[PDB]
Amino acid sequence: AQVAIITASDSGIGKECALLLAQQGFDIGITWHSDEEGAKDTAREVVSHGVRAEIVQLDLGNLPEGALALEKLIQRLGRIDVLVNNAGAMTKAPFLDMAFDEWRKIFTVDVDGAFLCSQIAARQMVKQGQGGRIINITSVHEHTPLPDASAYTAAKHALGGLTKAMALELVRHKILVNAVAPGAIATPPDAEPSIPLRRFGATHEIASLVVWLCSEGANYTTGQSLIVDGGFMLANPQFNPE
Amino acid sequence: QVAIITASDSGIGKECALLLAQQGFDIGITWHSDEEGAKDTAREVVSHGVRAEIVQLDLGNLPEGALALEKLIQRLGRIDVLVNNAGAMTKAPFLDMAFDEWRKIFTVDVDGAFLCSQIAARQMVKQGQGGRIINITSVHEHTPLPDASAYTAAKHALGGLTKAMALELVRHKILVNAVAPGAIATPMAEPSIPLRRFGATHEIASLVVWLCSEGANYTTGQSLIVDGGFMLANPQF
Amino acid sequence: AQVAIITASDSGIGKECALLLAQQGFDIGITWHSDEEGAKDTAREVVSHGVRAEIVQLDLGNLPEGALALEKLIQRLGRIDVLVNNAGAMTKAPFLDMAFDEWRKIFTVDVDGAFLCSQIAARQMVKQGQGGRIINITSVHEHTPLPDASAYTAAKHALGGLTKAMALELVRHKILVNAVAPGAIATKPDAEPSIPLRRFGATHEIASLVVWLCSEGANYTTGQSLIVDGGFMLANPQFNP
Amino acid sequence: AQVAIITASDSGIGKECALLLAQQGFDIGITWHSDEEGAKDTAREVVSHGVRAEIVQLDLGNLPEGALALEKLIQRLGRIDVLVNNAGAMTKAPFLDMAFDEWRKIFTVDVDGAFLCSQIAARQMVKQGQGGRIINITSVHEHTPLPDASAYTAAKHALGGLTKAMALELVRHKILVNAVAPGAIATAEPSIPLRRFGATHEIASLVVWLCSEGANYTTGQSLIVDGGFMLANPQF
Ligand SMILES: [Ca+2]
Ligand SMILES: [Ca+2]
Ligand SMILES: [Ca+2]
Ligand SMILES: [Ca+2]
Repeated sequence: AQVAIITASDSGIGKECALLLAQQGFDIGITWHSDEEGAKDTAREVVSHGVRAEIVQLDLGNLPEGALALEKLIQRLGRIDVLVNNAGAMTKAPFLDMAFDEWRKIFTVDVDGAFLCSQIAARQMVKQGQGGRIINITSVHEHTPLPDASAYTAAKHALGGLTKAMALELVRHKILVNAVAPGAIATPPDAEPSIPLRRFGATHEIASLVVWLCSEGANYTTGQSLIVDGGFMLANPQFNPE
Repeated sequence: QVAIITASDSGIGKECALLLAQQGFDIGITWHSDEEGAKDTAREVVSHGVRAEIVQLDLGNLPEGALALEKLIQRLGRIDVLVNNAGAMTKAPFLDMAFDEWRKIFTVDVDGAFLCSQIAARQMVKQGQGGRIINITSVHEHTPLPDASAYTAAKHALGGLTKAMALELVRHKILVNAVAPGAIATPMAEPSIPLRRFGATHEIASLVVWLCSEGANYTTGQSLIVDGGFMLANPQF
Repeated sequence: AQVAIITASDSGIGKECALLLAQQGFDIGITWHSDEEGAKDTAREVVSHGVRAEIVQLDLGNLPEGALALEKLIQRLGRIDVLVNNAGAMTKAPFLDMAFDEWRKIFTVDVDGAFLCSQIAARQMVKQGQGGRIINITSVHEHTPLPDASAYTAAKHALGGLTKAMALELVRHKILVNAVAPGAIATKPDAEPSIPLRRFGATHEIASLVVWLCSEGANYTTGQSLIVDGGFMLANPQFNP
Repeated sequence: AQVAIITASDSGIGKECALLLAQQGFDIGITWHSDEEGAKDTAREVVSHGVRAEIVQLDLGNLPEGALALEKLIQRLGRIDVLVNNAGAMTKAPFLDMAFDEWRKIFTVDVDGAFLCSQIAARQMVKQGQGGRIINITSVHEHTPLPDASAYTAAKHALGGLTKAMALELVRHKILVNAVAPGAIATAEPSIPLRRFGATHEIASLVVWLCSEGANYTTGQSLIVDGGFMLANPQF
């Protein structure tokens, strides 16, 4: 089979990517930071689709050595064709008060892990000589700021820039690199008038685009940030309800 | 369900019609050029067990020419998907371009999509079941050509209309996006492009199909660029 | 003296660009599509700064022939160094109901005028061989939509595209082409909580940037859309007034 | 006088910002991470304009403690009205071979410094209650990649995001936050549409404009000064 690895997987977007790719016949790897039972839970659901599931701890508290877990996971699965760098929870902190270690921790978890995992995956894809795909889950805040989450905004921008740089630098290896940039996604209702579509997105509505990016139809798409946001990016003071 | 491709061609238009026919959409086609290509596409659509209906929609006769889309919607019974396909690129140096040439490029490249989108959106509102409008633009929605100022300006216009329709039609659950191709190989190495080849028509049509899927229900107001890395390239590349 | 021409001038941004450029030593041309008396008042104020002012009518209801008034104005000023294509009033019309003639009229007034004026100015700049500047007044709606003004949004996008295309195509002539994209401008503090800076902009706050774009300091700037908007573009659904 | 401080100053854009703001009558603070002699040359030229010049080392190899040099510089000048976070040199490393230490060094020098300096300046501006300006010198690579400088590209994007976040978060204090994004600056070229490198004064001139009252409605933007670099696609 092709092999897809979802890094920093969670019960939301990351789990939904794992399951939809398992249903497409990919063997799946999962990395986890602290939530081993959630990773084991997803792995059991993946195995129910008749593909392989392998998990490993990738400790974002112990970079860069901690990232060598992905090498071991690739060795166990035999190859890698797809890396999906899933986004962790949003950490907020007021700009004026934010401790330097909190600024650094948000970059460590939200960019540095994706950097190290992307480099390991890309080195394996070059070794195989069969191309590959790297898909970074970012946010609308790759593009437009939060008013109370400056580190989170800056790190999403950083992962956007890394996405473009990897796309250009790795294109020669036929490694396609893109971001999927979610808006406000419900992780299980009243209308949400602040969003043009007037609801939160579903995890499936992000994972579906990841699946398309893993299809042969996506073979001309690289260097892009594909925004799935219910119109969040269209909102401005002439729309925003008072 | 019904998908209509306006200003269809033997490239992206045909491949959208065929992939949507295979998802079980009845197909409408309008043509401004290559009627025989539209008829060939309709014959191949019918081989997939769905309906194919075609009309001329003459972009040299706007606005009255656009009423052909009302006739096509009447014949197919409804519309769920509109794909506004893009015509050929016309180049013309800026300093000496005739005003009529400038206006003709806006007529063909945005006025047609405007009128088709209004007719489709009215029908989708009447149905009450939402809909999808997909505008085929260009990388030149975003970045210029050095010798095609009218084409560039009209692609940008269609990108702005995409955003405006997306926001204005959103409470009717009509999702509006652009697919922005780079250099595509059509019936009608490239070291300059990072992937070092032209795109295939199926690599545009594939994304149009995804935008017609339930998985795309949260996607609106966007311009999805399918360009082999064209947008990444600069004088440092 | 260098010459700056402000096309489709008004008592707002266009007037303030004329007055601030007169104060930087530019002879001024003004074209008017509306408000003839305002154009004459601007001219009288410009001449107080010790430079020339010339005005013509340029009727956007008579394109293309009406644009030839700009050739007469350039002749009368002897040269052109700067063209400022000023933006007219925004027209709102619902998308589903909009008449096709309404759609086309917005493109005529908001893109086609700037196209023909830019061609005439660029031809003269090329013949002079001394470079030039074309500055298009667009809008934040070059970039983000209105909810009820699809034609205005599309036409501002079009003028943004034309800005980039002219910048690339005219670069060998050292003709620098940019857009200044205003937000909500008064034509005050804490009166507008929907905007992050909590007020409308002043005409001076647009014209000041136009003045900078006409300075030698701006000689490396081309192809850009410089947004002056009190943070309008930042006001996503998570902005709290 | 109003006070402008140039952080991570150099003999190019940083010096020219200091000189052109001194001409407008700003007292000047200079921090240096490299080229101490250049910071002293800048100060010498600044005082010719009849304003104060104060210099400190701000060591980006010693963060976060090193950033407290900016608190000392503000104390010496009495206030701050303008912070210009100047950009250091571009560092390249191939993506597949890049060490984690190289990635981290580039984020330390190209983002973390600007973050800590911006926080210190913004706190002072809030304490004063008189508004202020923060101007980040980024790059065209805030927007478009290098093909062989992925860390530099990511870090410039990061600083672009921080610029937007600070613009929105600090707006109630009337602290205006923008980036100036240079192309290729000299400190004929047929790869660049205008066929030359930019001059340091063609960047500093825009920074001076952003420090004027006419710029009082500009916040959250990245103003690209690049000779058309961004327009040059595979069709140029
Ligand atoms: Ca379970
Ligand atoms: Ca016929
Ligand atoms: Ca000149
Ligand atoms: Ca102040």
